[PDB]
Amino acid sequence: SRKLILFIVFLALLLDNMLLTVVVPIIPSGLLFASKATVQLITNPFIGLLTNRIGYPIPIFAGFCIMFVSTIMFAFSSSYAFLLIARSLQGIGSSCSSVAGMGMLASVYTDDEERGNVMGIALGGLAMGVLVGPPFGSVLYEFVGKTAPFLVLAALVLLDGAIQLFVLQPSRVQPESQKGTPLTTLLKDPYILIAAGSICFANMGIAMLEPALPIWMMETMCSRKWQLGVAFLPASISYLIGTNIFGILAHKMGRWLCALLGMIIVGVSILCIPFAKNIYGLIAPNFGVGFAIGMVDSSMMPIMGYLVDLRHVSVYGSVYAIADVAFCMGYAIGPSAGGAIAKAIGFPWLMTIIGIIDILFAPLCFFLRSPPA
Ligand SMILES: NCCc1ccc(O)c(O)c1
Repeated sequence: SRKLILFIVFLALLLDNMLLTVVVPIIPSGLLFASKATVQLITNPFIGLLTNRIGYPIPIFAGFCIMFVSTIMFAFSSSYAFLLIARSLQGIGSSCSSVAGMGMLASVYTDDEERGNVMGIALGGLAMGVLVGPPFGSVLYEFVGKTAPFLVLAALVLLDGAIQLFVLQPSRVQPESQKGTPLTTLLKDPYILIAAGSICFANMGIAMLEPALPIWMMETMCSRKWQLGVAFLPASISYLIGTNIFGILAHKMGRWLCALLGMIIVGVSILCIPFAKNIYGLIAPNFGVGFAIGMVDSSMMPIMGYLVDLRHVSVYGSVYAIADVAFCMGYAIGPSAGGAIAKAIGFPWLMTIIGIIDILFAPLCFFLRSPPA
């Protein structure tokens, strides 16, 4: 049925982010950090144009064979080249599983109201993956061994792939009934660009904040190392709550208004992080940041599907490749550019710049109220 497709997409995204986040703490044991995101950004539009040619089931199932190969390559690698190869393979997989899975979800839940909350649930998949990533990784790392986290995650990826092969049955190539509108015509749409830009700036704010916040906490607050890991918890829990609630709330409120308010709340929250003196001062603003990132993503993915349905041809592979490029731009240029700006003009000014950009971008979501057909 359809809820099994939703579960498959949720599980793919959850395992993808659990791997992406267990790799972080164990990696130490610069380019490697941005490698996955940039390779996924490169191979997003290709998958977008491919799902319209072979269908959704096959490029979503290749996303389990690529993520499984990446996972096992992480557990038995020592060299730096091999870790880079593993992270690039994870990037290609994630591209396959995010783009093809969101396309499948939009193709199956073909109703504007239902698509909202199923996108919300699939997105909360990423929050549940990031949130349960580090603890699982650590406990399995030290209580069993250094190859343990990745081999157990590989077993989980295999079980998810078994569910995939039993639900989707990717045996045969099935092209779409109608040829989807080209990628350039989509990219010339002022509304698809506004949606992608709102997702891009929200996630770039959060992706520049995550790595820059610990480097500032150890300098201003004299925080211990456990504090650095705990100070970012409100973001993930709040993103989980925000996505799961606003998938259902945004269509009653209006997706344009939910996106506008999410942008303004991300802006204000990020403008209000540098004013915190102690760790208890980074609970409320980080909560606001994560809550509003969810408020924006759970409102702007269904809108992507809707904007394609209303104006262009009903093929969702490319437009969700565009949405996933907007996602990945932030996580690719986040660490590097954020560290560069913080190393040059400081962390408070970086946060003020990001907040100003988000607040000034917010009024552009007004143009999503009633776009013409
Ligand atoms: N679209 C995902 C945004 C997100 C959510 C939680 C996080 O912890 C994070 O770093 C990023």
